[PDB]
Amino acid sequence: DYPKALQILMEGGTHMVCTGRTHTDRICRFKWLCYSNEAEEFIFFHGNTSVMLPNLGSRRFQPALLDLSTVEDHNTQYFNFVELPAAALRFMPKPVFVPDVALIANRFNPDNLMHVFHDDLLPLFYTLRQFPGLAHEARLFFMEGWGEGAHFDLYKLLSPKQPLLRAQLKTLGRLLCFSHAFVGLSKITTWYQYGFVQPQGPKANILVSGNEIRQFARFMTEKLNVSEYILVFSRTQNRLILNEAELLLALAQEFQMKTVTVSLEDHTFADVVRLVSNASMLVSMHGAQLVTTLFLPRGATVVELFPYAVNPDHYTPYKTLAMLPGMDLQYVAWRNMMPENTVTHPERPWDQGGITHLDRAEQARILQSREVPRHLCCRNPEWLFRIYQDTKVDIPSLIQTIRRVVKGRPGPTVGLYPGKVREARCQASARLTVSWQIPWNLKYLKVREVKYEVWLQEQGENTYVPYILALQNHTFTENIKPFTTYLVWVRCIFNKILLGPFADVLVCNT
Amino acid sequence: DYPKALQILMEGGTHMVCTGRTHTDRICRFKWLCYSNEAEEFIFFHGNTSVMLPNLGSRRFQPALLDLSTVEDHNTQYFNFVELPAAALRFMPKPVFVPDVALIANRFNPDNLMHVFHDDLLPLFYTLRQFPGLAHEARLFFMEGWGEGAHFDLYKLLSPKQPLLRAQLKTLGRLLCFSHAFVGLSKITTWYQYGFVQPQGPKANILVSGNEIRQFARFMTEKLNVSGEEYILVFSRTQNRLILNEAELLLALAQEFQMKTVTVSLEDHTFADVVRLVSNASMLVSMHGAQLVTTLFLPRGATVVELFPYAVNPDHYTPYKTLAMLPGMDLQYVAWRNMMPENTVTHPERPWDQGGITHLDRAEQARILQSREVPRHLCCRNPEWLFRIYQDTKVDIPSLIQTIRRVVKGRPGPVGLYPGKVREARCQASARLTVSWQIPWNLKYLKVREVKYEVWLQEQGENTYVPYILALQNHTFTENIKPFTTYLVWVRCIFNKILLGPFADVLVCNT
Amino acid sequence: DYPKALQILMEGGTHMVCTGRTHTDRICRFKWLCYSNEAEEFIFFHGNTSVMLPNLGSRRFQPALLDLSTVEDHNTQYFNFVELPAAALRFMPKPVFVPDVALIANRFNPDNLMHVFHDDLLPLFYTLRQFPGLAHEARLFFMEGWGEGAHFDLYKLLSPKQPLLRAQLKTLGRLLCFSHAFVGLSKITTWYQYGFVQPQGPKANILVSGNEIRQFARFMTEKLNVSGEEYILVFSRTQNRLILNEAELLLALAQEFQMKTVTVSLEDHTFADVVRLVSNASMLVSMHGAQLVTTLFLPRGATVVELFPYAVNPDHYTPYKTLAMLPGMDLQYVAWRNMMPENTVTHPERPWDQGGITHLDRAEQARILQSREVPRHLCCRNPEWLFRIYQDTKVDIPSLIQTIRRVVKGRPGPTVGLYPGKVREARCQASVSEARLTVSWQIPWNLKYLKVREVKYEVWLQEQGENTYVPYILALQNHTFTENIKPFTTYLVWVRCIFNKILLGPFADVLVCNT
Amino acid sequence: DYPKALQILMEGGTHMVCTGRTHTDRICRFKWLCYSNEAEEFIFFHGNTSVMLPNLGSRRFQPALLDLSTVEDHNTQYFNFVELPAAALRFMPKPVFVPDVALIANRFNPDNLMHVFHDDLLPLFYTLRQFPGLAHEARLFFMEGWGEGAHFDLYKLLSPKQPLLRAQLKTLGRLLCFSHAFVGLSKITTWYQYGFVQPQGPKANILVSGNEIRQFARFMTEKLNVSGEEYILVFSRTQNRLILNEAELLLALAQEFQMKTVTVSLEDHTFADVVRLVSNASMLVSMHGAQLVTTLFLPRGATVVELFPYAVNPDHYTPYKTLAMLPGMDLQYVAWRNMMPENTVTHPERPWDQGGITHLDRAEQARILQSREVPRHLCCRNPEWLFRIYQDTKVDIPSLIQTIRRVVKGRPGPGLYPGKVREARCQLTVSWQIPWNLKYLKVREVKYEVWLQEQGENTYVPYILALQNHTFTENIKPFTTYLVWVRCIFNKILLGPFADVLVCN
Ligand SMILES: [Cl-]
Ligand SMILES: [Cl-]
Ligand SMILES: [Cl-]
Ligand SMILES: [Cl-]
Repeated sequence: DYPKALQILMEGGTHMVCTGRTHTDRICRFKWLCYSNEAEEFIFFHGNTSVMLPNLGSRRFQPALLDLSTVEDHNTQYFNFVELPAAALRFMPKPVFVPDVALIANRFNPDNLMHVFHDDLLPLFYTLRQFPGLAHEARLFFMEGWGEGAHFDLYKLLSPKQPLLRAQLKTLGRLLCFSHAFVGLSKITTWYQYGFVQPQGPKANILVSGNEIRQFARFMTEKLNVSEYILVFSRTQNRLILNEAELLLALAQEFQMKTVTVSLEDHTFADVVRLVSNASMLVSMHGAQLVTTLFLPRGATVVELFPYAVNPDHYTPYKTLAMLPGMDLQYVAWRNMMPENTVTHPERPWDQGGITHLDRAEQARILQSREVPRHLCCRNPEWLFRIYQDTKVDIPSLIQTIRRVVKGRPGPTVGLYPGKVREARCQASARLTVSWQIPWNLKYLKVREVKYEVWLQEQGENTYVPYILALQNHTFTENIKPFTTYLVWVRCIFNKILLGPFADVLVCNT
Repeated sequence: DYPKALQILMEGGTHMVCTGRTHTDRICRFKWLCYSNEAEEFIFFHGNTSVMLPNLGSRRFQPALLDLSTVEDHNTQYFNFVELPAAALRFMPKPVFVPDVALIANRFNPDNLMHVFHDDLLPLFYTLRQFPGLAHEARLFFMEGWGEGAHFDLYKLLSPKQPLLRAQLKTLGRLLCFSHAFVGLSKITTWYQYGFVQPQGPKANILVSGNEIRQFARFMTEKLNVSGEEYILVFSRTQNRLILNEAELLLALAQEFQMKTVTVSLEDHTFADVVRLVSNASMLVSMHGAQLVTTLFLPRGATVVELFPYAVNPDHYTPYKTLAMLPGMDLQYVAWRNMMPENTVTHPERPWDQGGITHLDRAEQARILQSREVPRHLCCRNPEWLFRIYQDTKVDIPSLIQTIRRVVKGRPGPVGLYPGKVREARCQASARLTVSWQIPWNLKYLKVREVKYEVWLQEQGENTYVPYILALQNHTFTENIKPFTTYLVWVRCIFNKILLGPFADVLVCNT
Repeated sequence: DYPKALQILMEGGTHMVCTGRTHTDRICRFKWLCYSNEAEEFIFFHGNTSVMLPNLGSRRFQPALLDLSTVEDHNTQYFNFVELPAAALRFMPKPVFVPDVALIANRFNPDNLMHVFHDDLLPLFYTLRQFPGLAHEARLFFMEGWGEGAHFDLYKLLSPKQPLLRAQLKTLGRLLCFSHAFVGLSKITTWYQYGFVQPQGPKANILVSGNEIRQFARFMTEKLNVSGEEYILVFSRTQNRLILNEAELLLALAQEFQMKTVTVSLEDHTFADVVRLVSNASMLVSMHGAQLVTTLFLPRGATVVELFPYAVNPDHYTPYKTLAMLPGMDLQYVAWRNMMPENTVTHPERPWDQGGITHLDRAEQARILQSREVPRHLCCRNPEWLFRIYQDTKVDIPSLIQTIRRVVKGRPGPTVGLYPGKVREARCQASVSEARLTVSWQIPWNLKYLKVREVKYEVWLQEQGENTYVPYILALQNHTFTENIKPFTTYLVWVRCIFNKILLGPFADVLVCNT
Repeated sequence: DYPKALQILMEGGTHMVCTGRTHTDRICRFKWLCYSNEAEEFIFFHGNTSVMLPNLGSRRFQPALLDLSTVEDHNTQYFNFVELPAAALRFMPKPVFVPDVALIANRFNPDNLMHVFHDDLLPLFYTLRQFPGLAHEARLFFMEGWGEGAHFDLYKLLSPKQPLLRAQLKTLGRLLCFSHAFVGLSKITTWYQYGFVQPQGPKANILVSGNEIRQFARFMTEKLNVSGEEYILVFSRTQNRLILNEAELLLALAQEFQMKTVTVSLEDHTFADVVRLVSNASMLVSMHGAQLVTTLFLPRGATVVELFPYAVNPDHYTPYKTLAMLPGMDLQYVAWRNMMPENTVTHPERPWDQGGITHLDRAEQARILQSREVPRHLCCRNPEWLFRIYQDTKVDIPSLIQTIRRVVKGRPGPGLYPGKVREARCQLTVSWQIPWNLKYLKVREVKYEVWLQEQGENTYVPYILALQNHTFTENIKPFTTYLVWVRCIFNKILLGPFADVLVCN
């Protein structure tokens, strides 16, 4: 009923329970959270059942309750509400109730394919799957206040319900109340930051592997109803490969493989995914189209071309993605280092990398610069000048660079850690004997190389002495002193690089 | 079906999606998470749908994926699993499937009422309410490996399903798989830390208010079927940590406050009776101890009087003080300290766990008996703390009554909203800087006693800000304002001196 | 059959299996061990079943296989045999077979009641009870070559079979063979040595308690057909070593201790009467001598008052003191010494063997009469010892009563003494700002079923490397060491339980503990 | 009856009477000795007939009352009880009574044939025969807490009653009481010590001869129902410690000693078959190992040939040498040592218990492979000893045959002391009658040793005479006192006892 709902709200109030310690990792589950289209402001109504966990009091504004976006820009990211007593509904319009459960988020830039996938789609995908029901029942509300933008068709693949924008809320009524709303997006799937504080680069601690990216890739291919060769990403407008035709022959010749071109302009996104999905190698100028890297099969190679004066190590979103553990991709960066081979466009508008709007002394400085200096966001004019350059690729130079990584023809465990060693014993005679059972999970496992690392510290000292043994039982003779206390740590190693957990330390007396 | 479930698991694998940046704030939602009773070890099975978000690789063991307990003791807190390929189920016993959705947690100390409420019940209550369904459908699994303990009846009030302990899992089969399990507990409702690293005291950043405590109190009263004549309630103890002069105190209080006085006891009353009595008490008097956690059931306006024995400094032991003084709890708190050794009775001949000291060297016993105040200390079983906390106490009535009266003038017994942003902030420079703004939107529907505006003025470049508290929506800055300069201007609304609202978008103003 | 037995022996041979590492503690079980009365020599016959365990080869003669007596005099004590092939019986007389199982021992001095009980009866009693059957079936053979002597009636109480002496063996035939013989006597029940090597005194390591003495006492009372009004019993002597003032002493004692007083005498009473009287006496007063060995018949709680004549130091002559003060005997012991020469009567004109001295140099006679204390000495019949021990004595009653009263305050007359088990499940544990070592244990298993007045625990604490132990007596099962405990050190911790200060239990396995 | 037994115990108590001065040589006869399966502890109940001889008080724990094992390892060896008043049975479970007489002992290692025979079977055999009845009536209780182990069939040959292990006691009830139990084992039949304190080797003073070993051998053959054509018997091994050239050795021996040659194997034969074969062998050839303890079954006159692998020194490992050379065993013993490294095969990759060394630091592995002789060592599983003892061996036939031939010239195959001299007279002229037992005896060489000490000095002057009468002239001084001892000697080495000293002036 409406008169039922309106009383639940009028006496009960808003109910907020959020997971996370800080605003950076917070996702809030609300009941009877309301939105004034007049005020353009979310509303928490204090009633007699009303709960606000966390209760930050005035730290709610330092800087905000929640991040609506994954992109830490100190602006679109922030969600906050404004407080009223539920009583005050009497002096206010009649609420319109949103009945179906909502996920309320912000899109940083729904015109850019990298932003769309990295910032929005992968987060939305796994944020929905954090809370039971949401995935198949939730309607997305985008409150940042952009239109559908160039890639809305992709957003629409996440819920089976039509997402709403802020513009569309204005029409629905002057006062909206969500019966059940989640607000915020996990940042767990992010790997890159666009340089708001220090210059752009990979996140310090990446918590997503290839596996979880591929599982999202599977879902997106199937929802695009789309289920050997080198694939070259073309651009028709700007940031061109001036010698496309030469490159297509050179690659075909060098790698003994068919070569296709694909274009975001000239193909449905479904076609792009169909083509990227079975490509053995993907060649592209640095740009948003390379985020389709996440659709490449295991074994494929990414070749990223950078124009004159743009240093590949300063611009590593697609490098970072390709080199994630479990992505099983190879990555090559090639840099145009020959000024004869670049075409600049200084007469263009400022937003397309033009420089005629600047002092003549700055224009000079920019044209003399052989490398774009490191910089903060956003729209740095030297970065734009260079990134909107058209490029003649030096084929011999490209092929050398690819060949340093791809020896032979390009194209096609899960990586389990061991358990603790069990029942670690030690024993003296000066001889120290240490023994242990295999880790429990090893019993049900075939692993090529299985070693045990044993650390030996004389209590008092900080010197550790490592040993890699193959057997479950070893007797230390060398450097072992009588009437001494030894601390002994032990861990199992799969295939040299998968280090398992250490068992409880052993105290051993000689 | 079983053969259905077993295939979903055998080819699909375990699916893990967790909220939170570190192991400290992580709660994980699992599908087809399994537990070997042989190995005493949770199992993640890698299949072809299997997801592990976060994927920490080897940082999963530094120190763990999750905290199972709210109590950061670096031991019971830690949840981890061991990895297999789903394939490997063929070489392994037949799974037993837990069909109903599970919440898997650890209890720090289910024998202590403070630990039970603070560490377990309030966290369980609000962790369940984080995820849709869980509250009314979830079966709790306690993996720490205690028995029911003294307060299991209270745990049982949270789910309508019988909670299971680790001992009971062993019987169910050699290999358990949860179709749907949440693991971990929010620490958001905690207000105290028991001194594992630095000495015990309140959490530095408490994120729970009286509102959220009371809403949990309502739920627990209703589940205990328990819902002119006002009274003072005195918590008695029959075993140890006695008030030697109970009868004297009951008369003194009655006389001083003109109010009936009842005693209640955890030993001599069902917990439902305790809550019935605490629920309508105008004042609650108790020696420091777990029984005082029932403070959270007191009505708005009531007073807590906490008595500390000889050599125990109230400010070193503040769990019940912290709870009573939480914003929106609307309780008053008094600490009284026994300062007179003639009024204490020590018990040094008792077992170590009841504060005895005869188990120590003779020189330590001396040191302890000579000590006039328990020195600050880390967890846990500090022998001087136990010696003093298990003292019986003759309360100096005149001293108690004076102490209460410094806080409770008259008879004991029966807002909080922040402003919005100021709107449409304008500035204008004629050197004179004029700044103006509309009231915050929510002020329109609000009656607040004192409403001020704070204006910060920063010359762009400098880190000097210059604050001003105005009453009016319009001010003109005169001296100190330089011509041909850029000023940044922040503005926020303040309710009743202490409720600081958010700052509006900065203004850039040029002179 | 005889022709059966004779073949078993003629082809089979002697069979010897003995318990013990040395001749001092050896008891041998023989089959077809033989004795030539002509040669005065035991014979081991090597046949085709014949066994000799131990096989000492030539160490059999260094000095002997076995001790026949408990008394280490290096002579009567020794048992040995001589070897022949069983074949050689053909060139030798017809064996006479002893059919019943034998115990073959030597008696050191069967004319002396102390020697009889200490050396022979208590050993025979418990040696018989070492081997199943023997007690009720064994005939004793005494090979030392004394007659019955003054106390044969007592020997006869041990087996229900008439013991045989060496004299009687000579008649039986020129060649005897025991079908089944035990040889030797346990020394386990001995508490005294008569000073063959160093001067007489208690054995250094006594392995018998009151319990095992009393159980032998019970047996001997029952075999003697003997089992407000409490009394003091005074052992009199009619011949020598007299109390000259008996009548005075009997009144003085009666008066002082408010108790009837009886006299008893080995000469004037059947041994059964002596035991009847000693068995219920609250106090036993006697001159030092063999009659005081009847001390072993006193009830729990009684007091022994031993009188020594002039110049005899009680601490030099402690067989009856040692017996009375054995654990579990629960007797009190008083020694009184005649200190006043006016109160002794010497007898220097008697034969040398009864303490006479006229057979010595006149300078030695002088030296002996001038001597105020018999100097310590070796066995046997030292002439100063005999001169003084055969003295008659007027007892100084005031002096005696003072001496008794130092021990018997109030009226004279009326645990088992169990050791604890190991402490169990001994744990230890450290802290991490200052070093604290916690040690705990469960009570010993047997404590569960036991009420003991004082129960303490002794804990020894050794820093590994040092030899310094540091002891502690605790009352509780759980202690935390703070003092002198160093961080980053290894401590060895021993723990034992103590009942009533003096019953020290076994140590548990050592704990290694790290700080 | 049960209610009879229970009263005898409840009022009477435990009764203990033991033979021996120390714990090393003690055997105890108990009545109403009890065992708590809960406490894992024997119980002495003090009643009113109760006897405890010896009463060591607190020396009962220094270190123990008794040795349960013959093997002095300071652990399995020790038997002790815990004391209660018989009264306390009221607060305790209902006793289960063992009615038949018991012998309670510990087995050191019932998986090893040498340990089984040397430590357990021979001791049990002669311990039972120390006390009348026991042999034919006793049930053995093994409290060490091993299973039956590989040789239980042999233990079962001693009593006619099924021996019990500690595991099986737990089932019988919470509280067991033996009506009649002997506890401990004679060490009198032991000849070897396995090196717990000083390195392994023969006991310094061996108190058992071949006679007593053979009498035990006869008993064990009869209980195994096993009782021109002569032969050499070679002990083969299938698993480890192999003779790599068995076939060559069997032909060489056959040809050299003109004699059939059989192989036997503990794996491929019932122990009864092994004894059947060893019992009539003229020569027994084996690698050093437990199988050679079957030496005690060889006939009088047979030869034992013990082969030691590379770097194992025969003189450091002498249990079978010691056994073979016991007086009255009438065996010949040959030790051969593999001296040639080309003729050994090591197995360092095997598990540690089969002589592997891959579990050690790399510098120890080096040290071990460089070593030409296993250094002397204490018990137990020394890794160099194991490395070498699990070697397979190609036997140098010429070298072996040389070694055997130093002792067996021709074909292989098939001790009384005197009495005292009597009536010793002196006058320096000294005379004596023959020892009594000499009258009934034919001895090849019969000499007399006379010691001559001038009273005061400690110088003795020995003389070996053939006649019963001699006159000393040399170094004899007038107006002196001489002490004269005299003993008879059979065949140079059997020294008889000395007669009573003579004083001669
Ligand atoms: Cl779902
Ligand atoms: Cl709900
Ligand atoms: Cl008997
Ligand atoms: Cl027999």
